[PDB]
Formats: sequence, C-alpha cells, structure tokens
Amino acid sequence: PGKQITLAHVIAAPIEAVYECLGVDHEGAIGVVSLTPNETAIIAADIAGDAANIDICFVDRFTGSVMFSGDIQSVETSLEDILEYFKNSLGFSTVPLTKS
Amino acid sequence: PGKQITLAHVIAAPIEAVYECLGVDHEGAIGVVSLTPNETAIIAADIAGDAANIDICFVDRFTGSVMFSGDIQSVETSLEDILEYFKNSLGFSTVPLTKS
Amino acid sequence: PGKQITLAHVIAAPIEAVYECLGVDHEGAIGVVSLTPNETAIIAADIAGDAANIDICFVDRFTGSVMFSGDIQSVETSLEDILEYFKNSLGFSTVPLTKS
Amino acid sequence: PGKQITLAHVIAAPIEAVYECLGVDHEGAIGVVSLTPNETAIIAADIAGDAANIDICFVDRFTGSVMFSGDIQSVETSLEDILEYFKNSLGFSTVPLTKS
Amino acid sequence: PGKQITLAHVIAAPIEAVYECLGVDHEGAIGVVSLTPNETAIIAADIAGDAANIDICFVDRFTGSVMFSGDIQSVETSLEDILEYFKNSLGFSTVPLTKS
Amino acid sequence: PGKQITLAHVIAAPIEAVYECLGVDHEGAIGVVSLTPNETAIIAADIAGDAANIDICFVDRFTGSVMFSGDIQSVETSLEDILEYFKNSLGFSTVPLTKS
Repeated sequence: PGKQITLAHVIAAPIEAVYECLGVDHEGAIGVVSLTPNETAIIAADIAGDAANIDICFVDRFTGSVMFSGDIQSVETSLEDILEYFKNSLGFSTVPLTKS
Repeated sequence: PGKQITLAHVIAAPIEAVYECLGVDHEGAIGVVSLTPNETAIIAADIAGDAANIDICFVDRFTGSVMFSGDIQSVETSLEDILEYFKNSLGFSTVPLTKS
Repeated sequence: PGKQITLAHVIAAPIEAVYECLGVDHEGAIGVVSLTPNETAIIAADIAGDAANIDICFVDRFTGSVMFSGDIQSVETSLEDILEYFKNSLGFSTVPLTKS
Repeated sequence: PGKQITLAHVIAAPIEAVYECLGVDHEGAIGVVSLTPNETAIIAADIAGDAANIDICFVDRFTGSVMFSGDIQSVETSLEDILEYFKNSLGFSTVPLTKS
Repeated sequence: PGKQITLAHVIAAPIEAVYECLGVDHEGAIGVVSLTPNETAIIAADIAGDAANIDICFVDRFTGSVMFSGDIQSVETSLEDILEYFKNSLGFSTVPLTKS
Repeated sequence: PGKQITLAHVIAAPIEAVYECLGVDHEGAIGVVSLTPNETAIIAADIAGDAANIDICFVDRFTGSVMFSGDIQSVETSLEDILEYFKNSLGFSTVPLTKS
C-alpha cells in the first residue's frame, strides 16, 4: 500500500476544547485528512485551500496530516475533491468520507 | 516493483499555508517526487537541482521524498528530466507527470 | 530474482542540498548502491570501505542501501569492485554502473 | 528451488561503519546467512549460537537473514556447521562459503 | 509436487536470541513447519494448537510457515500429528521429522 | 492433470490464533480450497459466496486458494457445491471433502 488516503473525516459540530486546540473562530466544521506518502499532505492542503472560504489549520508533511475549518458544506466539497483527484489523477486507494 | 517513481507532481499555484509550510518566498510552483528505493531521492534532487534556478525544499532519503520551488516551467523541466533519466538510465517504472 | 544489485550509481558533481542531506564536507562524488537481500548492504559497505579514502555515509540493512563519498575515481573503483565481487563470488545479477 | 541457502558469507576484517551499523564491540569477523524458506533463519541462528562464543547480531524470519560476530575461526565453523546440517539433514541446496 | 510438507523441524534447546526473536517465555522447544500450498499453514496450526499446552508463535498463509512453543514432548507429538494427518487424509508427500 | 481441486477442507473448531490470522469474529468453521488452474479460485469463491451467510476470507488467483467462514453446515454445503459443479460442469478431477 504505497499511495493511500487512510482518513478523510469531517467533524460537523466540534466543541470549545477542539476549537481551542486548533485555534479556530468556533464557527464551522473541521476536515481531517491522513495519507501516505506523508509529503502529499502539501497537495491535499492545496485542493482543500482552493475553496478559499476554507481555512488551513495545519499541514504536517512528516506525518501526512491536513486539517481545515469552514462551513460544513465547504469542508465536505474540499474532502470530496481531495478523494476524487488523488483517486483518479494520482492513483491513490482512498477510504470513504466519514462524519462525526 | 523494486525501482518505482510513484509521484512526479507539480503545484502550479500554491497557497500561503503551502508556502509557509515549506518556507518558500511565495513566488513559483512546487515539484513533488516520491520514489522507491527511498535513498534515490538524493539522485532525483541532484537532477532537479541541476536547473540551479530551482530551489531544493527538502530531500528525505528514509521515505524517498523530494520537493523544490521555482518558475512553473523550470519545475516541469526538472520533473520531466527526473522521469526521463530514471526511466531510460536507472530502469525505473515511472508514473505520468500530474498538475494541480 | 533472489540476489540482485538493482542500483550501483555515482553522482560526480553533487549540490549543497545533497551534501547537507548526507552531512559530507562538500568535496567529492557520492556512490549509491541498492541490492537484495537487504542484509548484504553490510558486505557492499565493507568492499566500498576497503579504499579507506572512501567515507561510508550510511548502511541500511533493512532496505538494502549503501552510500559513500570521496574523489570521483575512488567511488567508481569502489562501485566497480562491489559489482565485480557480488557478480563473480556471491553470484548476484548486477546492473550496469550509472553516472549523474 | 524450495529449500535454498543463497548466502553463507564471512567478513574477516570489518570496518568501524560495519561494526557501528550492527552494534558490535569492534573485535572479530561477521557471519552473514540468507536462506529460503525465510522462517528457517531461526534454525540457522540456533546452530550458529551453539558455539556460544559467537554473538547473534539479528535474526529476521520475514526476509530469511542471520548475522553473528566472534573470532574469524568460530564464525567459519558456525557457517560450515549451518551449511552441513541444512544440506545433509534438512535437504537444502547450499551455496559455497565466501570470504571478504 | 502440489501438496508437500518440506520442513517439520523441532528445536529442542533454543537460545535467548531465538526466544527473543519469537517472543516466548524462554522455556521449551520450538516446532517449525513449511508446506505448499501456503494456505494450509492454517490447517497445520489447527492440529498443532489442538494440544492446547502448545502456544502458536506465528501462522503465515502467504509463505506457508507455522511455528509454536511448549515442552519438547508436546511439540514432537504436534509435528508427528501434522505429518500423519496431511500424509494419510490430505494426501501430502511429507519429509521426515528433524531435531536440532 | 490440467483442471484439479487438490484440497476442499473444513476446519470445524478453529482456535484463537487461526481466527486472528484470518481476521474472523471467532464464531464458526473455515472452508479451505486449493485448485489448478489458479485463476478458477474466482469461480470457486463465487459458488461459496452464493450462500451469503458464508463470509469470503481471501481469494488468491495467483496460487489458486479460497478461504471462507460461517456455521459448520453452511461451509460443508459451499465446499460440496464447489466440488459438485467443478466436477460435473467444468470437468475438474476433485479430491474428497476433509474435516479437522
């Protein structure tokens, strides 16, 4: 399993402690993404950030982690776009989108 | 699949968060490369760095990852050169070049 | 393909970023070797290190990777010696030596 | 080729980098063994370890790899014993012993 | 040679390094089995595990490998039972039991 | 012997280690099948999976291996159905069903 997206998750209604942890304006969902190789977090962050309304929280190229905030709908589109591109273009094996 | 280039990607128009993550002067594209064996990231970085105008961001010999910044055209040539050499000379099985 | 040398490469003129990555004195070529089984990187490193003028950068027995620095001529001899011994003595199927 | 010993090698005079890689007391030869099936590295390690003076470096049951240190003479006997038992008792097709 | 048991070996007195490699309580013999087809390692493990006193170390269905620990006598019975069933019932061509 | 079913086995009472190896809910028998040509594991898996209550563990088209879990009775019917179809329809030479 070379190129894998192992997580593409959305937190619809986060809590104070979750917002305070990331440093967000406590208004919107949070999209979380894990993929290998770890460096392609930079490419995932680019596609998530194309929405512009979406705010990039952190991009970790060492662990392969991306997080971003914004309206529930924008986050779902950003995750959906990441999964679709990486699958079709970059030939990744993607996991289904998940909600909490 | 011993000798493989699994990614040879170019980000034409990166965002603040992507630039800030790598520590670039927020002016140009970013070329991303993943290959196995992981040590040959050193050889890929050499061919990408031959352009000189191209700036090597990071070379990870453990994961097999290379990133570099510069004008969209320089990055494409660097990626094209890496794919061509590794394929013809080093007998790698290369993936097609990708744009985002 | 049990016993294989898949890479026996020399980088004649490396760059700052390549030197800084390995931690070399920025003066000489770099010999890169990949072989299977992965443990025989220890035997390859021994033959490369017999030159003494050659400096062993890293030996990875898990991936089957060896790297070493020194004058372009010393590195070529070390790679040539590795290829010749492994082929004739240890009955490996070796790839041709490559330059970048 | 079901049951094969593909390597039964001794490094008479290893170098700092080779010792440092394995984590040995920089005093003696190193015996290297590769065999298939990979699990029988456990049986090879047992026969090499019967000498007791011989120190088992690593036993990899996944790749089929064994390494051990000690006086040049002890290592040769251990390798010779492994080759002789596996050939005569376990019906393996063994390669000749090799020195570097 | 479709259905073959190529190894059915017992290590009467294993060493620290052999125990530490498998992760056993350093008290008893180790039974090692290799057979083709590789999937029938699951059936061999079942017959070895029927003794209950015997502890299954690992079952590899890809390589066709089984290992298990316990008192020398229990391991011999388990190996003897595997050889007898596979030979008589499953119509395998079995190798003789071996001791080290 | 072109078209052969060499194994059509059922494990009535598997153990923790056998379940953990396959990744089953530790409740039911395991049906194991080996046939040549190796690709027809896909056809055998189809007939075993027609029961629906039966869960397909793995289908290997390279080795010609099928495994599946479920109630002892369902597994026996699935194996019986595979043997009957392959024999009568596909003109295979089948081995007798076996229990452990």
